[PDB]
Amino acid sequence: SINNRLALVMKSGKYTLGYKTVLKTIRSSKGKLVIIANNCPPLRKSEIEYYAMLAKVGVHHYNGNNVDLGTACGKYYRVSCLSIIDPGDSDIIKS
RNA sequence: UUUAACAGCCUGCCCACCCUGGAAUCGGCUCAGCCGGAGGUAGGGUCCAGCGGCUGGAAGAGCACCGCACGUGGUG
Ligand SMILES: [K+]
Ligand SMILES: [Mg+2]
Ligand SMILES: [Mg+2]
Ligand SMILES: [Mg+2]
Repeated sequence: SINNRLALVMKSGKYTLGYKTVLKTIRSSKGKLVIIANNCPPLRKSEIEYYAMLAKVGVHHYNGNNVDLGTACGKYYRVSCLSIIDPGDSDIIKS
């Protein structure tokens, strides 16, 4: 899994959690990798992927729901999707 | 010791909704709940209810009281 690599970003890299900020980072091209939970709304999932394809940003489908993804990020709330701005330590390379 | 339908304007309950923004030292919140990265708090807006407010209707009416005549005037 990517929980170990994702944990490193939470303390050494730059990221935005949530659907509204993820679109913002894709619009400004600050996002380098987008991670989406498996229970994300199907329409929202397609919209994010279309945005990422338009901005030439890689998309990773997380193996877990928004509850699991939020826990992986070390947060006490659900996260449907997130964007990584600064990888920090070998997250965008091996994905 | 009063103020109808109706007409215009204002107000904008409890909710719902929109924009900005991005939250752990978690916070907001009800009598009770409960709500928030599926975007809270906060700031600024939109909409909805009315058996709500103002004016018109409408004081010319009604009521009370005091007169003059035996209808008519005044005050509130
Ligand atoms: K009526
Ligand atoms: Mg608000
Ligand atoms: Mg009046
Ligand atoms: Mg009168």
